[PDB]
Amino acid sequence: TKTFKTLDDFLGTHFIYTYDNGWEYEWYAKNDHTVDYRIHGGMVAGQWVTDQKADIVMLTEGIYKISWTEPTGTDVALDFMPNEKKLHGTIFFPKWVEEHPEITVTYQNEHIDLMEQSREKYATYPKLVVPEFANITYMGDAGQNNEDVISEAPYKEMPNDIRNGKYFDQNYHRL
Amino acid sequence: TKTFKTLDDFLGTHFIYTYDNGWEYEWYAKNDHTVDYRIHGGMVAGQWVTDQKADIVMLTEGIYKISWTEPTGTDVALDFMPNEKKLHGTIFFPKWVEEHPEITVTYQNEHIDLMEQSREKYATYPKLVVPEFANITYMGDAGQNNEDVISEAPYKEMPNDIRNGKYFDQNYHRL
Ligand SMILES: [Ba+2]
Repeated sequence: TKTFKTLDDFLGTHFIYTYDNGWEYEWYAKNDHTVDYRIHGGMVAGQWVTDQKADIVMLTEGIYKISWTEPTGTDVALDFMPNEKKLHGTIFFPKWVEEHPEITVTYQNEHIDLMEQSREKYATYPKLVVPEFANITYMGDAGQNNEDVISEAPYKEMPNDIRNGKYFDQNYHRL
Repeated sequence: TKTFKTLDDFLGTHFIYTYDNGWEYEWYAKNDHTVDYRIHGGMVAGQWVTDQKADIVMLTEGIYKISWTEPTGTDVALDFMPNEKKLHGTIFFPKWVEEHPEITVTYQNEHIDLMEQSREKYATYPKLVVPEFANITYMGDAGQNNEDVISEAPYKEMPNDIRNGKYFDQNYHRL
């Protein structure tokens, strides 16, 4: 069990967590301004994204705040407390994502025009706001700018394969 | 100054702070699910709000996270480190607010319906995302559910008057 004290400690860490609502998420601190993520459960399970532009700060020793906005218009504020194996995340979903989540279940990078046309056309308000604590079930050192971490759609057994060490090689690349 | 350790230490605290971008803001933890705010600087300078429903948690000892969504559509995620006199805020502004913050420059409570029509009528995207650290320049024990704290429109010398003890009497009521 490693102690996180600095931003450098945090960057390059790969996480799997589960919100109190039972929603399982995956997330990767690729470099100081970039994140990859993959959704395994809940309303938007199936969604995954690479090269997401984000603000990443250390609030105070070992506590990290990540802020971004998505192609669908979803806003995300995550607070990592890895020394306590926990997170707090607030997700602000546009109305249309709650109504039609199926649209957004894709590799969003390959469907940006669809997301943006959908977010303009459909309802934004009222937002669905999900502020929840989470338990971290996996933490691995991927190194930074590792393009293999999140590079395929989720499948049901994936998080288990990751946690059992059946997914990545000695280079932290896909088996 | 005082150590903040629990949610009760935090609730009822009245704050003034200045973000790294120079925007001065005022904020009040009215109760465990409600905030009051008043804006002194930057984009929406002059806006003030009472009775904004918010999610308030303590992340870990003395660190507090406040999440809410506004009548204009703005999404907010605030992090308080009152023991270090530091804040980090991320404000996700709808595009039309950055376009015409003046509509929004008002006592929002008397203008909910205007804000709702405005947010549907005008452009949401792209969002202006403002993630910034802030120095806390004032903290006062207001007590919970004190409606005097934020009960008038900002004026130029107000944060100075508050800091220099010329705004409240000993009961934390307006002078
Ligand atoms: Ba590292």
